[PDB]
Amino acid sequence: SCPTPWTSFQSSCYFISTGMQSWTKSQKNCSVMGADLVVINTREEQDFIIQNLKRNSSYFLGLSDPGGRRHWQWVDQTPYNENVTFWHSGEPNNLDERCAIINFRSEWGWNDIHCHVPQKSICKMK
Amino acid sequence: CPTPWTSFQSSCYFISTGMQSWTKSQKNCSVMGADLVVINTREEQDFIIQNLKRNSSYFLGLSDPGGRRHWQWVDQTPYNENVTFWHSGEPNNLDERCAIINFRSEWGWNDIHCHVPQKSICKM
Repeated sequence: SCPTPWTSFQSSCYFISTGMQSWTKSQKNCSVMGADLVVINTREEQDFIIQNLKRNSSYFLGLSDPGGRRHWQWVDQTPYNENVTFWHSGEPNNLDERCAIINFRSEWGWNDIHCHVPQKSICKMK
Repeated sequence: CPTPWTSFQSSCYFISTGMQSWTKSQKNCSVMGADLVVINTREEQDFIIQNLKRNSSYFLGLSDPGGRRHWQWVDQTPYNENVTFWHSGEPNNLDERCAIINFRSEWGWNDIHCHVPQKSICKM
């Protein structure tokens, strides 16, 4: 028992978002409805979601890499300390963001993508 | 220290004038029973510099080996690698980067592609 267009599974209500938007905008869209981009915790959950998708479509999941700092490691395993470093002006290079989508291939699975391309999306709410 | 090497505190340093990739520079340091240089203090940086030529650029023992990205769920649910459903051969291998030390007209680190030939510094 969820709001009209939503579908229920166990503790959660699920929304399949028909519009195509960036990851951030898709997240904001779930947010106003009291939700988040979908978090998939179990195989049964994934299987439930698959039942609700169209094979001709591709959807942002609430799974991403916010980029920023690279995980610099010393070659022997000496821990890394941002204060004992001598990076030149405007250095190092930052790591680009990355977002995950789910779609149907040649079956159903996830894929990493640039965050700002528009995709459909899935909102989840307990 | 073996005569080609220079000494500082409890360590021996080797400046290697061949230009190779990071992996081979490390291989080269390793077969001498050493490693690409790991810099732990400001004073260890200062000493290494003394042994470098202003016209040269050198790999350090610092890198990002790439591999898998740091995927997070949006609500901060733990990313357990066991309940993922990535397509075969996805997600993309995150790329390797590697640090170098060189002189800008002072001394500092740049991050570059690991397969580019540079000189190197070994510490043992």
